[PDB]
Amino acid sequence: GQVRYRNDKNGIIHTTIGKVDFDADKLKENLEALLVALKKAKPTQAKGVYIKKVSISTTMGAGVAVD
RNA sequence: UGAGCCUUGAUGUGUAGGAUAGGUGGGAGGCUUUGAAGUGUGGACGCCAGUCUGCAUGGAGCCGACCUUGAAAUACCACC
Repeated sequence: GQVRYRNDKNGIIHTTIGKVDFDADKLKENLEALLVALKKAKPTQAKGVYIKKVSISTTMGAGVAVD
């Protein structure tokens, strides 16, 4: 559907993607969609590396990032 | 004995509140015989009210959005 969020003052944001029933392909497409979304807003004031760690977790799962 | 690093924990009050509300969103139920509340103790922290925990009984109960609260569960889960 639609999702919108505002990053934390500490430079980190958490986002709801959907129900974990979705498969890995859905997770990956949503991840890349939001990645491009935030890379559009990537401003000049943001120097150097931008995507540090997108720690995806769940109600009973650990938080891990991707490339 | 410093400087950090990774990991594990404890640490977080104007007060609108059942209250020592750190951003998060985890989504409405988790934790619990891998043992509950409720009781007799070691506590340090202590915004002297409250957090946590080993020991002994209990070992089946507390916490829900609950009732609010500008900011809600602090059921868990991770991140910071």
